Amino acid sequence: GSLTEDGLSYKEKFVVRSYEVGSNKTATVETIANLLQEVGCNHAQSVGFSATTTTMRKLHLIWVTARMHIEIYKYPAWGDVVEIETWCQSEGRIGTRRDWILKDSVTGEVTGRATSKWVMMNQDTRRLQKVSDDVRDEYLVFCPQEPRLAFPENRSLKKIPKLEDPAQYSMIGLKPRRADLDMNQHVNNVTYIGWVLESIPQEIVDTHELQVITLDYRRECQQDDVVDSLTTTTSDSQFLHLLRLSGDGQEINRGTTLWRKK
Amino acid sequence: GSLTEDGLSYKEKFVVRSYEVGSNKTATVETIANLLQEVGCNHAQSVGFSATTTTMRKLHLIWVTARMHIEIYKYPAWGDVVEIETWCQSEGRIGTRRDWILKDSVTGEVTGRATSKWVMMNQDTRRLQKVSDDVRDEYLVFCPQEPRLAFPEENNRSLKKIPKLEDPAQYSMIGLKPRRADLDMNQHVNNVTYIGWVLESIPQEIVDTHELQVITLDYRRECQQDDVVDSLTTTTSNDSQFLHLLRLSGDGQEINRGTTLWRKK
Ligand SMILES: CN(C)S(=O)(=O)c1cn[nH]c1
Ligand SMILES: CN(C)S(=O)(=O)c1cn[nH]c1
Repeated sequence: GSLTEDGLSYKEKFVVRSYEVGSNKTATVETIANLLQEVGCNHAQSVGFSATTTTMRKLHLIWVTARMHIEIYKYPAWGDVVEIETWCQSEGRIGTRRDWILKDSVTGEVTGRATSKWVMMNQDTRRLQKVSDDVRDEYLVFCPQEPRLAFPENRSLKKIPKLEDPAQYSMIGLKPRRADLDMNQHVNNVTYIGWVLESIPQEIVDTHELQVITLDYRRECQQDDVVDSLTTTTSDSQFLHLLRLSGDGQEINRGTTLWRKK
Repeated sequence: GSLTEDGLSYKEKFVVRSYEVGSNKTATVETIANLLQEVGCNHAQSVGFSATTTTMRKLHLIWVTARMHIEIYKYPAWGDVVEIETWCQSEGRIGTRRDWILKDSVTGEVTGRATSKWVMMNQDTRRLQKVSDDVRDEYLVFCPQEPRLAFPEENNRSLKKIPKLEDPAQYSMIGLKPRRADLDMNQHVNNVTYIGWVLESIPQEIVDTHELQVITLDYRRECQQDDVVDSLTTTTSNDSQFLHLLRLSGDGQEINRGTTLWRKK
């Protein structure tokens, strides 16, 4: 992996592994999501980050994902090489955005694209706050200043409603194991993708390919929490999703998926 | 990755990823186990398998893991490059063995080693059978003929007998269910998920103050996609040892048994 010539974006190549593929011998959406996180982390490292800036560490501030949107045209096959380009952009005082472009290394064609919105919050109180000018001049030097959108047109900005009971489908009692946690003992965001997809019926997974997924992150699931995954068909096939705590029903995530017939 | 010069073993390098590490910023045992599987799969592909031979595919036969033994001296850090060498050996008509050696690419020192015993089984009936001459002659050309053991020692931990944990267990984690990410390309539960499930009943305080040095797992039965498992652990012991058992949540049918050895950080 390396920063591009202008130092305003980062590229990395990955060879798809045997345990990273599903029944179609192609990478799952969770493997793609993991690769997006890995390339984002390598970009932050290459430009001297933790991605907390120097003023953020003093103030105990962190970037947290508010929304993630992924669109896949072709899932790479086991053994294929995928190239991913990522970059960040400031969204004024609202927060920041990280975008990605996925390409087949052999053909050079765009096989997927993703976008994510991040907000600043105090690490301890979990309270959101606007982006200060001091904590903006430090990260703007690593971002392109003219607009550069992975989704210029679109589905990434759609409003997501709250699923109403009764749900058409459900998977209950979902619990994270130690492998679902990151280096800071927080549940990895890719686990929420898996949990959302668990309530899609197996027949849909067997006859369709996931083309679009949009997730809004509302609250974190702790290590000792138990989650219920709820899905209702809103339609290609479209679904409305909701993850909530198994007991009191407190919302953790909401989302939408769009699936195409194979 | 590539076969070595003699074509009797295979090496591959991996750079440890951010999501592959735990609290110490080092690879978890599940990441190591995943890498062992990946290098084994690349070795079979390099020598023409897909690891069923031509006679095996004709008779609906497959290799299945009976026992897995891993010993880790140093877990690689996030960003470190680890080199893994793997090879197979015939164990007469009993079955086959796949061994691995893990090294730090920078220092060249052995940071870990693993061994696994595989048995031949009919894919549909799940009935075991001894290795015939026709199958043996097809895979022996890809194996070193003189002994090559990752665990040579005459009284090593890889060959120890594992007893069945007796109720009541000291610790337990109940209601464990596999999700779609725990399945392989053939919709079977990945063996690395059983490692995770075994480790779930180790108390968090032990995980926080110790590093896992050795893990031995005996595979008895496969967990289906709609099965629910209970993970049971009892301390048997500067070092801590545990006896483990995974069984079906309902009738208590055994799926796996194992042992772990942990050392103080
Ligand atoms: C791709 N998603 C899983 S995400 O946008 O939540 C993300 C990206 N880097 N870290 C989290
Ligand atoms: C390392 N283990 C998880 S294993 O020995 O069960 C194995 C190795 N390749 N496939 C399974």
